[PDB]
Amino acid sequence: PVLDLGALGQDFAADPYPTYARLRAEGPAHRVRTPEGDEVWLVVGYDRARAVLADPRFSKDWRNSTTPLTEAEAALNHNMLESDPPRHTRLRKLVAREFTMRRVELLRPRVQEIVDGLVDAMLAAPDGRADLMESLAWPLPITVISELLGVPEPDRAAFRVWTDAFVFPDDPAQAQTAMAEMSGYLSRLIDSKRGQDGEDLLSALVRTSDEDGSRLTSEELLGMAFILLVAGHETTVNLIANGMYALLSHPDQLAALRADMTLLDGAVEEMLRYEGPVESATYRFPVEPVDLDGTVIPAGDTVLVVLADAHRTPERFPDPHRFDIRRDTAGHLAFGHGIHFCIGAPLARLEARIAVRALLERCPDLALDVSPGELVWYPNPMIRGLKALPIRWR
Ligand code: HEM
Ligand SMILES: C[As](C)(=O)[O-]
Repeated sequence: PVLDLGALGQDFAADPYPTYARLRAEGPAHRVRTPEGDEVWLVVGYDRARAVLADPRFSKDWRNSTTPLTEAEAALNHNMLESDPPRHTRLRKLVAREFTMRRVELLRPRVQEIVDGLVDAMLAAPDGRADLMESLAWPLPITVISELLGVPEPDRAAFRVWTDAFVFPDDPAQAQTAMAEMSGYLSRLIDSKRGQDGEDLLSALVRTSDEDGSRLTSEELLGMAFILLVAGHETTVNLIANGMYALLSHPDQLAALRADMTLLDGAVEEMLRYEGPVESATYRFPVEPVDLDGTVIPAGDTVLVVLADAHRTPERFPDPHRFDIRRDTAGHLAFGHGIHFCIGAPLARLEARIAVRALLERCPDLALDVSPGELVWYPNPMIRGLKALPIRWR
């Protein structure tokens, strides 16, 4: 049959893992209906999930999908995430050097500065309470990626409104309106860099496209700007929030990290394994019918790799539901796997490591200001993210 995820209510949004684990027990592939009404396939189980992410039979070119793209969706579709070789190879080569570890390490001073200033403005609240989402989890990633690509400061507020319509559309028409508004603005921002001799990443991409349209088309230029700004911000925002929630709702681990701050990098890794921002990888389409343990997914269907279930598979991560910052986290799929492995992983780790360190080093007696049952999770089956994260200190 077809399992409707919308009928499971907020209980699925708050804790989807028992539902995924129930499906993994009976097989790897399952037809489900998303809470928004889409019939997709769910791929569960760590071994199957890791394999499907790197399987060329599961394509990312929407030309291989039977699902139609709206005009607004198609306008931002020409990006590396929604591509197979050789288009994916060509597009990622354009910006790969900008996101290496050695190049991202050069941003560490500025990242620390952005974090230090946001922590200051948070600690200036008189009642000693704040929403960590609004005060640090959102401002930090959007500021870093905006300075890298050259988005003016007055333009960054509308990006939260737009991605708020992506992750949680009050009505599907609002997400479409946000996509057209973003597509129009990005085209205006691209045009504004032309001939201005800017040295930001978008200015370099505009010049690259103007010099040789075959290396980077104007649609691919728009798509590149789109994917770099959206895929960077949203996931990093939720990683900071999901991870601080994990530390504050597991006080023994917070104390262990406070005792030995060399476990910081391992704690962030387990943050990604325990409550990674990506619940399911982006849409994949089989170019031919694929047989998964007697279950045959037809060509062109929408396949969702449930990364969250892969991280709760006990044969790969023993005691999966335990948040252990000393755990062996090697081989998690939080950043994906294969040719589409997150190009922003070094930058995201740098942002998360500095943010978590600054919060703990500056604010002892930091605490969650609500009960874990009071937190609200977004009903998006693709995103594991909170509406807010109330905290208090001193
Ligand atoms: C919390 C941190 C992050 C997480 C968990 C994350 C997660 C992911 C995942 C799972 C994928 C592969 C999706 C798929 O296979 O369906 C991906 C791809 C991608 N991510 Fe991220 N990401 C993060 C940070 C970033 C940042 C900061 C940037 C931008 C600077 C970024 C840009 C991209 C791009 C461009 C791709 C497409 C790569 C390609 O197709 O080769 N990500 N990310
Ligand atoms: C800074 As603009 C894209 O509104 O010209």
